[PDB]
Amino acid sequence: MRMTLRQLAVFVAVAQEGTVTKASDAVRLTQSAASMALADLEDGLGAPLFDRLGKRLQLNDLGRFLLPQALEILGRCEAFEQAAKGELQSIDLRLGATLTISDYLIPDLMADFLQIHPQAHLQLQVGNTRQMIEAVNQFQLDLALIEGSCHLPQLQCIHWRNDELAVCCAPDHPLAKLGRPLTAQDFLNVEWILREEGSGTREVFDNAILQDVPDANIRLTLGHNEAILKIVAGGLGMSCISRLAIEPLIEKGQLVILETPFWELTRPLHLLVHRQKYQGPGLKAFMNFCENRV
Amino acid sequence: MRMTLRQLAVFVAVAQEGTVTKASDAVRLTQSAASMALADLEDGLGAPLFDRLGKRLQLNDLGRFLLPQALEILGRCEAFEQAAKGELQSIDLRLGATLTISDYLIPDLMADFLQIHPQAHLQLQVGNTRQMIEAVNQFQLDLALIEGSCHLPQLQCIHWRNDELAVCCAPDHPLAKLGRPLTAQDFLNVEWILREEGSGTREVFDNAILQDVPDANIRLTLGHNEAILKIVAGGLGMSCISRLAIEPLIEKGQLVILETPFWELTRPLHLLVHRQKYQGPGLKAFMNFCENRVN
Amino acid sequence: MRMTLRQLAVFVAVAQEGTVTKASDAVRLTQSAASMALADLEDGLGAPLFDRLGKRLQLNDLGRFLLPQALEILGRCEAFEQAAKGELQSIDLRLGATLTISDYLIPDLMADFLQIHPQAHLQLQVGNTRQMIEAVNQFQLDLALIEGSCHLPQLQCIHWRNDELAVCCAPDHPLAKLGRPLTAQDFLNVEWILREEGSGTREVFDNAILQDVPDANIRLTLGHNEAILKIVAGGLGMSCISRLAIEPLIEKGQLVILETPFWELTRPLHLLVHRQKYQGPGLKAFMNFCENRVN
Amino acid sequence: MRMTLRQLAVFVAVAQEGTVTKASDAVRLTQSAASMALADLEDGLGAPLFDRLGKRLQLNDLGRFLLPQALEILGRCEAFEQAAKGELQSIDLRLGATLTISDYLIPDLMADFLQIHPQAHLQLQVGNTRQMIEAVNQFQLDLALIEGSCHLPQLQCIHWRNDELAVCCAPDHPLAKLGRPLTAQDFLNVEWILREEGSGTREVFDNAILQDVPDANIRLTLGHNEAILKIVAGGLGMSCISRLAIEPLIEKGQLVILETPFWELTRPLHLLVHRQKYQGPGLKAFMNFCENR
Ligand SMILES: [Mg+2]
Ligand SMILES: [Mg+2]
Ligand SMILES: [Mg+2]
Ligand SMILES: [Mg+2]
Ligand code: NA
Ligand code: NA
Ligand code: NA
Repeated sequence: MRMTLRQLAVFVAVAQEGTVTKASDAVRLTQSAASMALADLEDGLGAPLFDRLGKRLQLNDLGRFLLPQALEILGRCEAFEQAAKGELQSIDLRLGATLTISDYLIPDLMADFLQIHPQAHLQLQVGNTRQMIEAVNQFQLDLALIEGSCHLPQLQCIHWRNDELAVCCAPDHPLAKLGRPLTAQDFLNVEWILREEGSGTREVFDNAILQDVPDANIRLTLGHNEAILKIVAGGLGMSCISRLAIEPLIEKGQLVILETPFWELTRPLHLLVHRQKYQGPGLKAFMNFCENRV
Repeated sequence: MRMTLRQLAVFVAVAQEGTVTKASDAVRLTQSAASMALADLEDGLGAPLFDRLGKRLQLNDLGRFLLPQALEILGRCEAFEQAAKGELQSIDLRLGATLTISDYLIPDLMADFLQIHPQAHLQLQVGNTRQMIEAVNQFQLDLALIEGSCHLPQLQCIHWRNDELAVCCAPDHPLAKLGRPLTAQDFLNVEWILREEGSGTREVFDNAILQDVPDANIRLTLGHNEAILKIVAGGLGMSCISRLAIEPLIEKGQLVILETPFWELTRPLHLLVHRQKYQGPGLKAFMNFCENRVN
Repeated sequence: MRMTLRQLAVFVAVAQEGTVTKASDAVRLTQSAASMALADLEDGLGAPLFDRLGKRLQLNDLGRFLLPQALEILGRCEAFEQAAKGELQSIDLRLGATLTISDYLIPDLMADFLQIHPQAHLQLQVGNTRQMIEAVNQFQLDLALIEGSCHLPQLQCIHWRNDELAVCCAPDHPLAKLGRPLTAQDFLNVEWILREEGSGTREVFDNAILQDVPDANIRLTLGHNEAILKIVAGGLGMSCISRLAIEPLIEKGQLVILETPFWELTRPLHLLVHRQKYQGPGLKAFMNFCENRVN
Repeated sequence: MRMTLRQLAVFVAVAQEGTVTKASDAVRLTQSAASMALADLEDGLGAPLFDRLGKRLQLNDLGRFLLPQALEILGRCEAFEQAAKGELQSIDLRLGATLTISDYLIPDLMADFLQIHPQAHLQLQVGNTRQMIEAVNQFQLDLALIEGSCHLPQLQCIHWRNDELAVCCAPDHPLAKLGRPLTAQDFLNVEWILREEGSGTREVFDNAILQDVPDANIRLTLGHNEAILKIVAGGLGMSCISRLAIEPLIEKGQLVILETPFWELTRPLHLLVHRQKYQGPGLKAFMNFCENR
């Protein structure tokens, strides 16, 4: 046996960060100490682990195959030291979250997780669903909390909770004061202010509300929940937004919700992990925590 | 067939004037060129558009049937030229904004802009300064409101306003309880909860504070302002973040600002456009609107 | 009026081809005549119509606003030329089509249309639904026949016809021998041979089947309908694919369809056009042929 | 981690041997080197892993609890090393192909490959030669089968096989019903239905046929081999297309290939890879499989 746990950690860090420089800071080694370690691993194994893309290092065919094995070896070693000293030692997680989850759930969730584990190391990256999927796919994230569809076969979609979107408008919109239940045909000429194409929130509108209003008027598309709601509340215009974002403004008399039972505005929120990623003590403790928010 | 606008103009002028000579004067042409134009049109259509009775030209049934088509074509060519010369475009902007700007300035700014121009088409993308520079450099955005450096010669970085950052901590942080004024040395072993490498907020910290705390304990790196403040108020460490984000928490007694006059925590905010990209009237209206915003 | 139909046609072709050289071939002008046509148009209008990305030309704010007007001016000229002669001068269509449509419907469609209008100029682009939507979005296509979902606001989708997909397998598959009708549970542990993630066929499996076998083994993902069907028939494994592609093999005895009434596998096919594109005589003639070809 | 695989190996050996001496030989290590390692391990855990009897070393309770964990870690490290040294990874390939290749060669090529390697993971992207070039240049693909021309030096181009394309027409076309050897001039006035520019099949009309036909009415341009042939059979014109595509129509009487010996019309099909991309056992398997057909 030539390889060392330090070398495996460098191999993992380079796969997570993309360069020896970024990887060296993540394992707390000088840059040439890290490059010596990676070179020793590759020379000992008799093959390179990364294709050299001029600048970035990207896992090659062998590196991809070996990466999950390295993560399991490192995770068991962490479990080893834990199982001796008798409790959760080091937590080091790279997390991702989509826009609505990060605005209205992540701050409380991470703060509460750090009250219980004051020593936990957590990185947070925010993006849309497909940016999260690709990050988990590249082993760049340990876990992502997503609000969009979940359909990649090598990734695992663990249902976390359901999120209710709603059609909202200004309190003085004519449809809010209508003396009869609403119909889909009442929204034919509404001006919609929606989330960007490709986001999970926009998915719901396109797959639930666009069917009935195929010529829906959509001039404003914003990748920001608050900007949408301030414009909707600033006069006419409607949006289909998570109740997580609307309800804080319903308290301030800025918005109302229209009853639209003819449209299914559910969506599932998911925890996204790689099916091959060994779940060491760190990750697993965080997943259960997220689940135990029953 | 290969007809021309000139031929349509002569066709219409003859329809309105009755003679080639007066038609040629209307459309600013020689009698020979106008006569030639009408003949080319009729030969292209393969049938006459006028009955010929001496020098006078009278529309025949075909002429009367095609005249409104010609008038519409000529009318829309004039609208085309006027719309271009007068730059009569509607507002149709693809905008970009960095995190702190998007969170605390974009909502009211865009809401107030849409009050004046409620029919404007706008798209907004949110990301990091580096992500915005690339978008603007690829001609994917008309304008970006960034909170970071911009050292690019092909891009034009216009100064918008200033953003004041501050060091904040939970009200009972040991450093918050000191009597004397603070010094940079007091911060050597602070646990820093910071924005990611590549953000402009992290640029302020790296530029000002790191010179005095070389091995600063970067306890956490989070790409979310509120997550940072929640964790700092919860009792873990400090952050260097915009006073726009801190203030509502100061008002609620969840964060305090530590005086650090030995550190310059002022940052410029910039309007970022591509020097080679045409600027329409909508972009110029939004840029002037941003410039005219209070501070 | 200094601008000409020739210049408008160049302006359109550049928007559709992306370079002057490719535009000059589309409008059958030399490179020089084409570049001079665009430059003079821009000079007269007092502003450029395209942003320059090197040799790439992409419409700028003013160009995007004026392009629909140019298309309408040229279409009305096509209509003028035909209304006087009685017959369709130019049919000149840039068409798009998704794979299943391109594999089993377009071939006999264009061949039959070209027998009715033997003078038409047709160009056929092929791709998945995301590309046809983008291609049409840029005005690079007059019309696309798509098999996926239609969600961009600036485009319009006319319901063309329906297409029924079906789970299929080799005749000797264990699930094809059972006597008791099948359940969603029988399909646990099946090896799936599916189309690529960004296709309308994979869209049906992802939203109509995947929610019942979430751990569904998806070992092979192929952007080719025939490759899938040959692999499925050559051993075990199944796919969910259009009956247009399966049924030649079902009647050959190389595949069978498993009845799956617990899954909705019907999906619409659409005609896709830009809402801002003027529908001239040629285009409107083709759209009518496709409508009058269902039943 | 302050613990090392070396420490684990020594912790296992003493458990299997019982004395530091024999445990040192079976790990191929000096006595001092091995005793130093066990000292560090018990240090960085907080407690000892053995009871001492002069120097008989039998597992105390802690050692018995952690030993099976040490054996599993060491076993996975050994498996990790044999997997790497022997390149025992599975097949996980991202493949590309041009249109004629995808339509007429890929279906039975991939199906037969999967009869040999049934658990292989394959992905297929279909697109013209220049998309595949860039895809392989961007590491978006492990291999591409291209019917076009190779240009780049940091790409490796490997001759796969030759492809003969021919000029095809409708059987009742006047030129076909003629009883005379055709000439390059008998084509001067005829309708040509070609594939898109910048494509493999296009190269052969623009490099071989466009040297002899002056008018050369490029009546159309379609990026679909079949649509071209359905049209050509409807009575409209001719095309210079791969014979792999034509012969299916010939068995049905819809197309006839014309005699045209004054035009070469041979074009090579190539395997395309990147010179700096590590080739695992899966890629070499598929590449050799292609070459042996
Ligand atoms: Mg935010
Ligand atoms: Mg100051
Ligand atoms: Mg001038
Ligand atoms: Mg049905
Ligand atoms: Na990497
Ligand atoms: Na700035
Ligand atoms: Na110009």
